[PDB]
Amino acid sequence: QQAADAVSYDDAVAALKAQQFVLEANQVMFRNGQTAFVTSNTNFVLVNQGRGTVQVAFNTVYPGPNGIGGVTVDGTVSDIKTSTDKRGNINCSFSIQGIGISAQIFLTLTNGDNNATVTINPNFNSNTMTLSGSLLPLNQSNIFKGRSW
Amino acid sequence: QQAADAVSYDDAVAALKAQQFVLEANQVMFRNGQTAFVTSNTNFVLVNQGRGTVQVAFNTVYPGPNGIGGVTVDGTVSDIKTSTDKRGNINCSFSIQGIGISAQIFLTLTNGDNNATVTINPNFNSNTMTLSGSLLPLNQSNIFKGRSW
Amino acid sequence: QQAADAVSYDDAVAALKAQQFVLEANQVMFRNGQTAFVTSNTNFVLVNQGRGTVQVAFNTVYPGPNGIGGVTVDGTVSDIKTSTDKRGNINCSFSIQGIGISAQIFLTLTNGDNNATVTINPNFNSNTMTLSGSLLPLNQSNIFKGRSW
Ligand SMILES: [Mg+2]
Ligand SMILES: [Mg+2]
Ligand SMILES: [Mg+2]
Repeated sequence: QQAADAVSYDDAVAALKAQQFVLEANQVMFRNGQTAFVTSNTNFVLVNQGRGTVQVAFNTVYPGPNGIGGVTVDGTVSDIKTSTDKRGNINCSFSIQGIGISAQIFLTLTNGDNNATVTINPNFNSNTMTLSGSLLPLNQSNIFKGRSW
Repeated sequence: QQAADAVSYDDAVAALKAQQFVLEANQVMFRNGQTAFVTSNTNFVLVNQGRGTVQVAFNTVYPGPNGIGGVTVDGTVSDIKTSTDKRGNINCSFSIQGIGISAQIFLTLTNGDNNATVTINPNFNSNTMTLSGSLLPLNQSNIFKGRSW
Repeated sequence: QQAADAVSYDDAVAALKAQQFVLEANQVMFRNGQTAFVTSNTNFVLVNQGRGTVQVAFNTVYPGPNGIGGVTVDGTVSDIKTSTDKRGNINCSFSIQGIGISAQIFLTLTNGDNNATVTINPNFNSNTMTLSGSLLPLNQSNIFKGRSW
């Protein structure tokens, strides 16, 4: 269990370094500390060298306008910034630019496992969405492998 | 320890399904990620079939107006919405309607234990309170058992 | 590992009770549930009897104005409020008063370890910063020991 997570962490770090990764989200996180589960099939961030896709779509039991949200941006990846601390925690940012729409992305990975948290900020208003899930190399991602891109 | 939590989870799930449960809170959670402890005797959500009671009352060392809060609503339970993911995480919402006052409730339970987080939204303003604690069947709740309702 | 944290907790509690402690922060916490790592050398709260110093300075990969912040206040400690629950969790507040500037501090310590979370609220605007890290007695703090105060 501990060795299984440690290898996943190494794989996640190598995937970030290759710029070939998918964050497959399984929950949305709310400002008050609450969470709700979401489907990974339409909640992910995929980066494959200079191209990327973010898709978010949740319709949850969290009542009211904050419990439903989403965006899709498919295009080019730019402005990659990365920092790693002495413990192996990674903080990374980048933007995905589509046609008439973009999203700014901030991703954090804690040492020891491949759970990562991502904040997605679309360009059209000041609101953002924060999700968490598994950071995977492309070849271990069912999202990546389930279609021809 | 692991088997003790697993049974508590099963008990919590059966209690939600019976609509006979109490969430006994032991902390209040703040938007900035802070917490403060609270007394369970006046910080709970009780549902017993079509009737329910929410009582929240905290007066904490968290400085300023956000560190003190509360509401009491005693009445009928309505609009129950429930969803369960493939991992056994549960997201649930409902309202408690009193006389001239109501509260909308959102409750989440993670698989493997009976710790749950609840957000309480009274009808009179847009503010909300988020607490966490133990989700219990009525017959295991000292809140339920300590008085005749 | 469990006994190592338990002793650290006892040491942290004795340090708070002596009013001789340093919280050495290693991350900043964001309202959306994100975190970013920070350097401890300029991110700490030191209390030594009636005198204290808070220094915060982070310049992180979290994009935009919320990912950079800081304050330094060096002066006197006042208005100490402390509460401890039946489980050994501690919630504490106090202010550090400098010349023309002050900060209100809220610190929480969970039983069983010396990880603590602190919120710092400078007097000049309504914004605040929340960080987490290790709560240490003065004689175990490299911050304290690295200079003559
Ligand atoms: Mg936006
Ligand atoms: Mg309200
Ligand atoms: Mg302030």
